[PDB]
Amino acid sequence: RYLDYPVLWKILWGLVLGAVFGLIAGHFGYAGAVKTYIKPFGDLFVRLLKMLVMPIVLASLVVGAASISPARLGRVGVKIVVYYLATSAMAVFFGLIVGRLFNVGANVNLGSGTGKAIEAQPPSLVQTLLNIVPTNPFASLAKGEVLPVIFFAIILGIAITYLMNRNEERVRKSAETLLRVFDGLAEAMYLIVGGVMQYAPIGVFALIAYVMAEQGVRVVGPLAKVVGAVYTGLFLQIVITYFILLKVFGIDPIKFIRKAKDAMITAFVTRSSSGTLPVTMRVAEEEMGVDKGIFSFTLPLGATINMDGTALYQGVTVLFVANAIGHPLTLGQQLVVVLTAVLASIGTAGVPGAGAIMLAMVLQSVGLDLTPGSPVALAYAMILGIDAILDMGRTMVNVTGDLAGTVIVAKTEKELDESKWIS
Amino acid sequence: RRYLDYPVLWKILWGLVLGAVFGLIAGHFGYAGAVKTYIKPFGDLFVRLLKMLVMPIVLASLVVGAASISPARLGRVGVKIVVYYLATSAMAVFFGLIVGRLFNVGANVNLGSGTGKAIEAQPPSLVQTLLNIVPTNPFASLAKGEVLPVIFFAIILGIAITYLMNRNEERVRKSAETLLRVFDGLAEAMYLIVGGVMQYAPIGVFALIAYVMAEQGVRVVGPLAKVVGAVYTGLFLQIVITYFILLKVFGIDPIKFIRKAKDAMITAFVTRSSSGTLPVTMRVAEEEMGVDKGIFSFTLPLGATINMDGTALYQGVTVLFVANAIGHPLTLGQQLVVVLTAVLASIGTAGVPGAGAIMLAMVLQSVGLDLTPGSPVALAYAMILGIDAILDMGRTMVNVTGDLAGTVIVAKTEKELDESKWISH
Amino acid sequence: RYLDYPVLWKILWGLVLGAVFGLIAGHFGYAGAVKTYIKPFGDLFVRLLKMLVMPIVLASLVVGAASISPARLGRVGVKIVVYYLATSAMAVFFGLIVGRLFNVGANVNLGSGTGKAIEAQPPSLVQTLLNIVPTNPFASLAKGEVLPVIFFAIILGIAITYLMNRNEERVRKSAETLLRVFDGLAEAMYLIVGGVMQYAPIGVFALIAYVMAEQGVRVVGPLAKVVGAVYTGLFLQIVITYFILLKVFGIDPIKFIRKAKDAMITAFVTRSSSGTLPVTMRVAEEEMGVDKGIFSFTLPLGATINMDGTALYQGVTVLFVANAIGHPLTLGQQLVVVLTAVLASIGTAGVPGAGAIMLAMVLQSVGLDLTPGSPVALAYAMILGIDAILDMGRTMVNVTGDLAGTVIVAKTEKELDESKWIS
Ligand SMILES: N[C@H](C(=O)O)[C@H](OCc1ccccc1[N+](=O)[O-])C(=O)O
Ligand SMILES: N[C@H](C(=O)O)[C@H](OCc1ccccc1[N+](=O)[O-])C(=O)O
Ligand SMILES: N[C@H](C(=O)O)[C@H](OCc1ccccc1[N+](=O)[O-])C(=O)O
Repeated sequence: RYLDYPVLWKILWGLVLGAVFGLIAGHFGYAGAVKTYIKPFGDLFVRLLKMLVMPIVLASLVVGAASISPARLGRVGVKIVVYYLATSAMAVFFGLIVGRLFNVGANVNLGSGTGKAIEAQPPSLVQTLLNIVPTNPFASLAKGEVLPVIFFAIILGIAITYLMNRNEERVRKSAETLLRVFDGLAEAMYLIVGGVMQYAPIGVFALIAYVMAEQGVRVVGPLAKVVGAVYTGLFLQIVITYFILLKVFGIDPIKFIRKAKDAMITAFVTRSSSGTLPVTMRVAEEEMGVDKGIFSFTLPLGATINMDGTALYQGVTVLFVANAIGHPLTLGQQLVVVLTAVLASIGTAGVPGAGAIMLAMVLQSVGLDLTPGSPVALAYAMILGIDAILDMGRTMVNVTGDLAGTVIVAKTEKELDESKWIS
Repeated sequence: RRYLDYPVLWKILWGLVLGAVFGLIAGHFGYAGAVKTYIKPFGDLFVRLLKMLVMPIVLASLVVGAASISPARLGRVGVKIVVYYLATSAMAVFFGLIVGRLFNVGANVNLGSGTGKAIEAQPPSLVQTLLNIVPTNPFASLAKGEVLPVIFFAIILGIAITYLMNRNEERVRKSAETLLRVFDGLAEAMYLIVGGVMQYAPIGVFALIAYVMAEQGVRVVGPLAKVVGAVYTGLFLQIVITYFILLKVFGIDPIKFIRKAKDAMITAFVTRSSSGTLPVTMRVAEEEMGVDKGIFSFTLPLGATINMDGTALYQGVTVLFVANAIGHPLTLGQQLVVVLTAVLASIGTAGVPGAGAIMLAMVLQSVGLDLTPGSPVALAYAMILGIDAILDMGRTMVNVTGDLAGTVIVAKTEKELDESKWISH
Repeated sequence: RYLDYPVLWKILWGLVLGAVFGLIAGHFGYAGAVKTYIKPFGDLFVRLLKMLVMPIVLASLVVGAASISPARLGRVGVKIVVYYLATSAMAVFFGLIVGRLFNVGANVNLGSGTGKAIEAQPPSLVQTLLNIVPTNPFASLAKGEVLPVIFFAIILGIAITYLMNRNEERVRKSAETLLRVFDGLAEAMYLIVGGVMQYAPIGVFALIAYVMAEQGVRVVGPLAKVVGAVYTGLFLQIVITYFILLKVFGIDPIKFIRKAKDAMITAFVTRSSSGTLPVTMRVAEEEMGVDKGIFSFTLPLGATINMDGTALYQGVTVLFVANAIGHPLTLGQQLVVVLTAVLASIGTAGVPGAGAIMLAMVLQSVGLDLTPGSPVALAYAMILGIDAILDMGRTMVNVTGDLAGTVIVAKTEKELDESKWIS
């Protein structure tokens, strides 16, 4: 008797009601009950999404790479990579701007020196690039490594397309049967995503309630100033960067938002970019009208290697730590911050738990060495106090940038269905 | 070579009885090492051949069955089979307590204990176990052999395929039908391989029962022998009283059910593995009981996972044994708490690895028998574990039998039972 | 632009140029640079090959077992097993012969007694044989265990063949759909192998360059005698054993060599038999002309349990250590060496980390006990100093013996396409 409501209003009601409920319940100390009784529902939602993340990626990408030309796929890849890099750089730049504007960490008033530390910690870039190529596709599937799955699925789709054009008949029949199996699997995955979207309001409610109950009291003082700065920066990235990029390519951005809102809310409430990937892919297919050969490749790669929100988060937090210990970053230092942030988003591709690694590398690039007990470690733990509050918004902005790049590359290659954008 | 020329049913029965007598004779004379070195490998090969098929057959059969059935009908089937499982488990602990008090298990152990109720062993939170039913990676759940997430994913996939095959578009319907045909072929090949392995099954049953009797045959004396007798009488009671009455009230002739299930029964008994017998149990369900895939392809793996009436009866006997051993006999209310906590542990230990010791520890803790090292209750528990395999054979047999009985009952209720298989002449 | 050249001439140029380049660069001490800048390309090539091993083996073997009779498959298995054992015995024989000819270890002049014994237990044959039978096919696929995959694929193919001959019609359609899926997967895998063969020159160059740069300086004194002995023994095994076996069965050996050249070079540069397995399978089908039901089963089993090169290597190294410590092996001890070497190649079938277990087993079989600090341990580390130079040839000869056995069994079963052998 609950499914009778519109799903969009249901997800919005879930979000707002969970926010207010978690805030009031954490302000009254019953947050444990929220962790005991309310959070399991959001946990169930996130588990249902993670269940679908891998098969949908495999099947959708093999089908899309099959139903497209290799030169087209390479052109799409170069376009989407240039887009991702430009958006990440603009995100770090906006983050530094809003950090210097809010003067984040100015009132922390901590004392620190130049006590250095050596680190050979950055993961080898060559080894990660090699690790893009799996040594066992079944293992990469079981271990949930998305980039090896992308590589294997693209190669398999290209092979299937080359196989269906043979003078022999057995070869064409077998290749077409395989492609039909993969297509049925992908369609079933999208249907199951649509089905799970009915439980999404309860999951959003529970997740936002737990997050607000736990870390709602901690957003005071300089941490509150940082929260305001990061949210202003994310809003700035969205509006300025994404809307300008969309209108330049002649697409209505407000409709883009009305379509992406589902993936936006899901990414925001789950704080997992790759975990929302099924919802983002469904939004690409059955609302925006993007061709499979575009998004089935750009969206997983975007969720993996394109994080504008985290880029802006690092850009603001480095200035916060700098002003906290009393060593504000110079202009050249901020330029180095932007450069090392993009280089860390690229060099930590698929490396597990890279957010702390990326932030440590960004701090190292300017000299802020994360030695235990040091004041910089104190400021970093201060930030990790509100890390989840920031993670919601940064994940939302990451998935939004991914979707914007996908639709832009589709509009360029004329693979975008305009019927869904004219009402 | 010319060994398949005999009926495979008589062959597995002969294997069982000859291996039982052979293991008893070889273990009573101390030659158990030779049996462990030369004879057991064949039973190991049999159990490995059976384990090989468990995952693909379950996945494919359940995807096909959930596809070829209605979602509301499947949910009704789930509710029916779950209430059946719980009622049978409760009756099983009740029978176990009855036969334990009748045999007076543990009376002559004569151990000393006080009221020193020490607390240990934080139980894993139930909510996380319930959530773990939903997989986070189907490929990973397949590789790890986790049965319940595979069940969930397969049900969802079958429902999706059925709803996909009824679309106004035509290409999508063809693709969905191709996928369903792939799963159907995989399942049929798996059942054919189960039938093939059933020809080697006599050697496996012989070797397994021989090894078990050789190892733990000398240890079934005194109070441990009384426990063996009590638990086997209780398992026989559960079979006869509970299962036959449940079948006859629902209008099924129980002797036919037993004569058909005997293959899976013998396999479960000799292998002591429920999920390892699951392929044989499903083939018996299809080609003997006449159950539709949409019923058993869902109820039989879930039953092998979360329905163990034999283990409930085993706990009902062993808790009374330990209580009488340490000299603190269980009251009637304590025995009711035993039954309730045993059913609740069969529910709360769904798919958690190594959950049998967890369940027994929980039932012992629920009455105060706390397993502190060196304590008398731990001593009595190790005394029981001395004959663990001897008891495991029968309890596994009864688990698989209860699973099959529930599946057949729920199938007959949903009209998915083929009555042609039940008419003589 | 660069693919416009014949790929065979390209891989040969890569091999020889990389050999000379690594030799020149290691004689000047800059070999570290080769490990930093050159080796990643060979690593990429080897990972691209590792990616394909599981899908190609699974699909090819299920298809071949389907498209063949079970009795024929068993006869082929018996033939190929007898071939493998005979070739391994001949390999240890040639190793002992060339070792006695080169007098390996004579000038080491080490001192040893009859002291303390070590016992690397041989894996019990029963447990390994049982582990051939998987308990979970998905797990064996993810873990890359080849023999359980072989067993499961053979059983599945036989089941599909028995299913296609049933009175029911839906069952035949489903079985044919499944077999078509597997066939398409196998054909796509072979197409991808052909594609990777275009990058193969760079990988071959990089691998041989790294191996020569690292272990090029190490070929001095008795180690040079060991290198010469093992290479002469492998050359003899090829010419004497394999050519005679091929000509006896009415096959032209020079044609076999000219066809196997691709898998030979790949195995040589990658030193991995199972990693070269896709190239060997493609060469077997589309050059040698063997039916799927033959090679799709014999070639993986050969890569797993047939290693003539390693057998000859052990035959040489045992004599080397014996002459090093000053206790030359008697004739009966050398016979025990060959017997235990064949029995260890059989008893370490699919057991992880073999060859070290096998060599320890042979040394225990003659009494040379590998206790740490002992002179035998010193000589063994002396040998392991140049392990890769020998490993190249050992892997090449292993895959060559596998291919020769496959072609011989095909000629016997008349499953060999003679058109591919007509000039
Ligand atoms: N989890 C957030 C997100 O949804 O992007 C965000 O990125 C984490 C991150 C970074 C690099 C590679 C992969 C991931 N990852 O997906 O955990 C963060 O924690 O700040
Ligand atoms: N071993 C018997 C069987 O399952 O066949 C039976 O159950 C043990 C049990 C319990 C829970 C999860 C898994 C298992 N398991 O498979 O060992 C028993 O010993 O009473
Ligand atoms: N690597 C060589 C080869 O390609 O055969 C050769 O065998 C190693 C070996 C042995 C047993 C199982 C697997 C492997 N393996 O593939 O590393 C060697 O190192 O001497």
